[PDB]
Amino acid sequence: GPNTEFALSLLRKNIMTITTSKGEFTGLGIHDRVCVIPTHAQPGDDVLVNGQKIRVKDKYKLVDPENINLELTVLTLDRNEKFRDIRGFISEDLEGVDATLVVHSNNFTNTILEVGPVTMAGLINLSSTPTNRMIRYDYATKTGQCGGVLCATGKIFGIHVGGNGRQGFSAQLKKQYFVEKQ
Repeated sequence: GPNTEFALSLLRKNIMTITTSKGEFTGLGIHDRVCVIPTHAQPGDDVLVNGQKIRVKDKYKLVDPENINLELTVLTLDRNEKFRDIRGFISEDLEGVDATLVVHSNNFTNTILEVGPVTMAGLINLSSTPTNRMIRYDYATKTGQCGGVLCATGKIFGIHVGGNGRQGFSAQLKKQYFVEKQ
């Protein structure tokens, strides 16, 4: 419904295809030149944005200080035009809300899949790999939507970093991480 139309509007606005080592996935712009992408996707210091060589200004491999994986990487890409601050559209209120997984990769060209109500996992381990601040939705997903923009109408919950089976794992993109100066 309105979530789908928002996704298309967010698409043209802050979403672009990033060619990482894992493949060409979805990159969500947060504000200015600040974008976000998963870690195991392996983004370089210079990367291809829509196939175009571009260099990364600032690269924040964002995990918990204690080596606990958030599987998230925030990067300031060197692009002239700025992304619209969808930071005030971040929904750090997650659990109980219906979320839609919007993935725009080279393969998945804007696949808007409504997944249902998202819940908070918190800190869980995945095969001995400790992950902290994961948002989890119980939905049998066909894994491969790395970078999938988990959103709803005016609500960015985070991005699907790597879900598998009935556990769609998304990272919690809370505004705290995008606070420029604290």
